[PDB]
Amino acid sequence: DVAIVKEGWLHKRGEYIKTWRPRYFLLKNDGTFIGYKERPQDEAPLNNFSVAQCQLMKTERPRPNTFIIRCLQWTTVIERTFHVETPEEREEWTTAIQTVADGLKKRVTMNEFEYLKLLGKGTFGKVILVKEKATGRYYAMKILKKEVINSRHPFLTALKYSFQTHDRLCFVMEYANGGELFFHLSRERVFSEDRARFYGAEIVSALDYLHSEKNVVYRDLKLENLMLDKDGHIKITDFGLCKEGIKFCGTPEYLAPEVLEDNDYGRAVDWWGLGVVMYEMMCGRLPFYNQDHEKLFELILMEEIRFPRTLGPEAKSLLSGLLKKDPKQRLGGGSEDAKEIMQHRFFAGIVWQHVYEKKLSPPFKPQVTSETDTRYFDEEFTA
Ligand SMILES: CCC(=O)Nc1ccc2[nH]c(=O)n(C3CCN(Cc4ccc(-c5ncc(C(=O)NC)cc5-c5ccccc5)cc4)CC3)c2c1
Repeated sequence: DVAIVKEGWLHKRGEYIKTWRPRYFLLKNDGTFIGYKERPQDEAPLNNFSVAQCQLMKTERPRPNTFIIRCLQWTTVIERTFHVETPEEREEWTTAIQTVADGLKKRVTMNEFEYLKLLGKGTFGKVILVKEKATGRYYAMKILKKEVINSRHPFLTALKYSFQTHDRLCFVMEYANGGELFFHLSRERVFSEDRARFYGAEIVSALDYLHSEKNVVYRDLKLENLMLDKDGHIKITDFGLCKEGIKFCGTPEYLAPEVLEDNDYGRAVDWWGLGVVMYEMMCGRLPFYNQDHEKLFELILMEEIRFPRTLGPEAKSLLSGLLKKDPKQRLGGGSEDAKEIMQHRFFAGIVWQHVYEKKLSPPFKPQVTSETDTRYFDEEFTA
């Protein structure tokens, strides 16, 4: 039943380097809209690429004959921006896309929270750190412009409340109080292989759930998006917002090659991210770094990952598999997805059900007495 509805060449604005690039796109009747560097030869679809419930806008800026697909995916507004040669072409694409979307169709208030800190500002909203007044618990509140618009896992930040104001949509997410992983790593310089295995196993369990139950690629796996809860278990965060980049969106050192290249991508992107995070945990340094962005892009796309003489053979095997440039050769990039990593000898002896059930005790216990303990927000202790 799944068929191609429309296909052809488009100019897509790049997601991280914001330049125009020719990509061959397939629109299919299951909602997927996916672009390739070349016309493909041709498996559960990924929501990332779905046009279901998206809004189509035609614009003449920055460039004439542009059209934008804007979607709310979980709690983040994403935009994909396209150009074609003629307005007649644009009309053909937008009506095809809109027809596909259509065919898919078939009290807490702000007064309850104390504002603490601005965490982030984006094009369509902001994210603030808040404390619920009645419990003293900490939350990240995503506050999105209404016009432009929770299955629990132990290691994902839970969406706790959602509500709207007259012109905003608010998403209230649990905020781990066990400290940022970048803070713990920099304090300790480097983690043992055992400690990295513990955190890596929890991330794998969370990514397996996202890929296989929710059919979504996280795409943002980086050390900055990892926190510890009060007991020392991992929380992958959902605090992001789309930004217009700085004159390039954000920072490149964590991005998978195929994402950097605005190529087709899939679940393998998250295994690259797992490799970047685990490489830094066990080596104490990012895998690729250079002040020059041109040099950094070429490092990520072309330079062979090097390892310290410190690293064991199991860890080198894991990291070199996770950091393969070609996602088709990358560990976890085959149809078994996460099971390829769960079965790797680096994780030998890990009982994966005990990972999910938190039966393995964290190697490091953050210095807090409860979920309301402010230690990792106290300026004095954060240095
Ligand atoms: C430089 C500044 C900028 O604008 N960057 C940019 C540009 C284009 C983008 N396109 C694009 O998808 N993302 C983002 C990439 C990272 N995802 C990040 C992302 C991806 C998926 C989820 C997510 N999904 C569904 C569920 C669920 O339970 N379903 C029932 C749960 C989660 C979840 C994941 C972890 C923790 C908690 C919740 C959450 C966050 C969000 C989208 C883009 C980012």
